[PDB]
Amino acid sequence: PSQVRQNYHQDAEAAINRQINLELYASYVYLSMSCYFDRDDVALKNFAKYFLHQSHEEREHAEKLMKLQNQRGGRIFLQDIKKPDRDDWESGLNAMECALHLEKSVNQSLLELHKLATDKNDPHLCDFIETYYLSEQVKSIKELGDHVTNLRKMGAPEAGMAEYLFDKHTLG
Amino acid sequence: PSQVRQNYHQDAEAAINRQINLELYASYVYLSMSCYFDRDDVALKNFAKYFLHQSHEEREHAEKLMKLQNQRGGRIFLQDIKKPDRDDWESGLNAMECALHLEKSVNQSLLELHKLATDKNDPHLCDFIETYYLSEQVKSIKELGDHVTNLRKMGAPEAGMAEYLFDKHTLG
Amino acid sequence: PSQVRQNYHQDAEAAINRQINLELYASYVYLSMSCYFDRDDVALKNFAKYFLHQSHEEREHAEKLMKLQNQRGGRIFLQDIKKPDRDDWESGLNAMECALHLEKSVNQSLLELHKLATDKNDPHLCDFIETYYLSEQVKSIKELGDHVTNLRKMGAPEAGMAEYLFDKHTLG
Amino acid sequence: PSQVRQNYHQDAEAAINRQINLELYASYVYLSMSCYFDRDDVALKNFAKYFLHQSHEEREHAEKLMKLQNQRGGRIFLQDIKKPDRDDWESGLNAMECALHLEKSVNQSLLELHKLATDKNDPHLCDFIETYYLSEQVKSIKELGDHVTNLRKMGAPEAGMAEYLFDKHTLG
Repeated sequence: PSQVRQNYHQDAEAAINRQINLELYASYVYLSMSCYFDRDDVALKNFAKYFLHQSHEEREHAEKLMKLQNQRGGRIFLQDIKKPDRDDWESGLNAMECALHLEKSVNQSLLELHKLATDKNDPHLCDFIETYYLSEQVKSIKELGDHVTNLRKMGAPEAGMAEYLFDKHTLG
Repeated sequence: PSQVRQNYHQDAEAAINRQINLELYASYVYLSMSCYFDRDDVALKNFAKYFLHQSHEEREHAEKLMKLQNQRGGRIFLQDIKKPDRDDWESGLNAMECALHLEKSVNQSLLELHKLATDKNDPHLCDFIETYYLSEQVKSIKELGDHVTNLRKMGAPEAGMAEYLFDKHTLG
Repeated sequence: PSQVRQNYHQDAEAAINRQINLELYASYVYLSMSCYFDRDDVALKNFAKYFLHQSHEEREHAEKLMKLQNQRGGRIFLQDIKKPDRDDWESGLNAMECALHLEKSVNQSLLELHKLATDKNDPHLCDFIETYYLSEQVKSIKELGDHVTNLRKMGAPEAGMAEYLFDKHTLG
Repeated sequence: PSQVRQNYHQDAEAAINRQINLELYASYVYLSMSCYFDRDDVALKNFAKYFLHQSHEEREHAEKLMKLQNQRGGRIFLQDIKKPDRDDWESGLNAMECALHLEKSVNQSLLELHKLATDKNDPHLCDFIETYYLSEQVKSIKELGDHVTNLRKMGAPEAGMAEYLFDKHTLG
């Protein structure tokens, strides 16, 4: 085993690798959303900027997870990054709802990772997950819920003014 | 009696304590409004900021009243701060109308306090009420009336764009 | 349920509301202490400043708790803020001892909240309580214990010089 | 009559002259207190500084009253400035108590002046008295009451340390 490895279960290492892949997949999904909103028939600059920034933060989360895995003496094993479920997101509101669903799924995987670290008596992994991944995820979920609520209130996507004004005011 | 007490009726002291409680209750009501507008299914950041600022100003008014009561030689007696009448305010326009009603009620209590100080021949208390409480209250009433008029003109709350644009432009 | 609510028990939401009310009550108690120490027959400026600052920090704690409740998808329900047990605190030392007792009670409620979040498997709520409410409370308890020890050592309240010199040196 | 005189009763002018004399007498009393505390067998530098500053503020109040009398078209008639009741004030606490009594007497004369201006329907004189003479007087009364309370609590004048430490800390 690794010379630095201490109180690190193999199940926790496998779960960390799975979470790395999930964060990379979320980054890919946000990249797809930004590419959709950069289209000429969509033309929402701040929506694309928002989703590109989200993609970069998901990549940063995956990088920090790989740094944690190396720093605990684990071994990083990378899998295929699956393509996003769709290439056309049909709306700003629909993309925000899909991003909310993805964020909740990532949060659920983080919760199961914290539970697995708890039952394995891994206080460092639990503290890492709580400090760097749980609060940020809950903040992102709240922000996406606020965006979805505002976009539904304005009347998106049937009201054409709604997505434009949300792009100008909230995301700009 | 207090060594500093001079030309301070007991009725005026009791009315000052009642006004302290009323200002604290108004602060609690504004806190409730801000909490409502911070919800995920409401999501009006500047509405919540406005009502939180109003809560802090109401608390400051209560603190100034308690400072006046101590500075005149009276004794502060604190009562229970009653909970606000409702927890769900249903709209930005409805919350503005309720805040206008609360501001008018506080203004009316201040007017009766000034009348009681006048009939007791208390020029210092009258000057204190006029300088620090009456003009600010009338300004707040005018501002809330302007907000209510604008929100009704825009078509709140049936028009979803109206509350969002008022949040962005007037309160932002 | 809320669109952002995930891994948030109803028992935890009710306990958060109860803790909100307890923090508001503690703020009211500290306000009462500051009002007592601003009296003409007491005249301890730095004691009043200390207790007013404590009241403001308790209000800030309650505001952070309501922000957490909204940010987790819970619903804030406000109760009556009960009046403090007494209006005359009789001494600086007695007020410090009562503040220590109140701080220990708030700490105990926070401990039960953390236990309830632990048995409900709520790592985000546990991390929130540990990061923002436990360490600060233990620091406040230690500071109040130090103040009480110093005031008893100097001979408060029978020694009139003791409370004055503590007001000038420690709290000033 | 004066070319600028308008809505200025002769009773109000006489009361203003009497108040001018009373403020000058208060300035003389504070000068006497400062001279007492500059003595070699008393030796309280900050007590003397406090009472000299009070004398200068009383002179400023008398000058403002004379400016008001000239500005309303009245005529200033100066009387003899009576000597203070005593030259030996025996203590810092006793001097603070005598200053409190003098401040309350000046406040009472100001209250009767405001009542006379009210019954004569003189809103400018009432506003002048309220703005420049009532609030400052109540603040001075509260400050002197706080000083007296602190000095009695410390054990002045039997405790020799008390007046020295009050001179160093509160007045310094």
